[PDB]
Amino acid sequence: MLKAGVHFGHQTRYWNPKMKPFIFGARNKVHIINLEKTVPMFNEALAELNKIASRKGKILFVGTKRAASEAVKDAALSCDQFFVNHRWLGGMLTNWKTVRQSIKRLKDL
RNA sequence: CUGCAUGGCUGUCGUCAGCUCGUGUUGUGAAAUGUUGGGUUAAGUCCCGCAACGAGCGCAACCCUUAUCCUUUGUUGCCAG
Repeated sequence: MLKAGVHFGHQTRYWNPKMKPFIFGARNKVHIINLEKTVPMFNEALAELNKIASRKGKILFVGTKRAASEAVKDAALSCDQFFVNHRWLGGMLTNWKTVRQSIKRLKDL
C-alpha cells in the first residue's frame, strides 16, 4: 500500500554499486530488489517538479521501448508537453540553434 | 627585354572525385570531427545510419545533337502519284 511495485527478481550479474543496497535477505544466492521507497521518494521530487511548473518550465519526455515510445505522446496530453519517441541527432538539445534549420525544413516540406 | 613587377588568359597532376565553411564536440594546443563507417556508382553519386545538421567550388541536369515515327514548305533540285 506504501508503493512498492513489481519484482521477480531480475538480473543476477554485474549490479550497479549504488543499487546493490536495495537487495533484501530472503534466500541463499537469490537476487531480489526492495521497492518500498518508490512513491515516498517520488512525493518529494514531484514537489520540485511543481516548483519548475510554477516557474513555467518547458517539460521534455523521452522513450524508445514499446511501453514508453507510444505513451510520451498520449499519456500526458492533458497538459502542453514535448517528446522524443525513436530517432536522435548529434547535439539533439545541446546545439538547438543549428537543429532549428531541420524544423524550418520540416515545415517547408 | 622578361611572367619573384603585373592585370589577364590557357595548359597539366585532373572530367579526377577531390578542397573548403557556419554552429556543436574533442585536446594545453597546431588541428581532428563533419568529408569517415555500411551498401551502391560514372561520381564527396544516391541510399542507410552515427556527434552531427546544413552549406560553398567541383559534381549533375537543364542545353545540343543522334537511332524510329508523325506533320508543315518544295526550285533551276527531286520524281513516288
